[PDB]
Amino acid sequence: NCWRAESDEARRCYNDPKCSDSVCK
Repeated sequence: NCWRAESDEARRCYNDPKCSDSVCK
């Protein structure tokens, strides 16, 4: 469900519709 809290892409993708997921903080 939640992505990894160690991916720099999780921050960049956070501002994209193709990545509206929720990375586990």
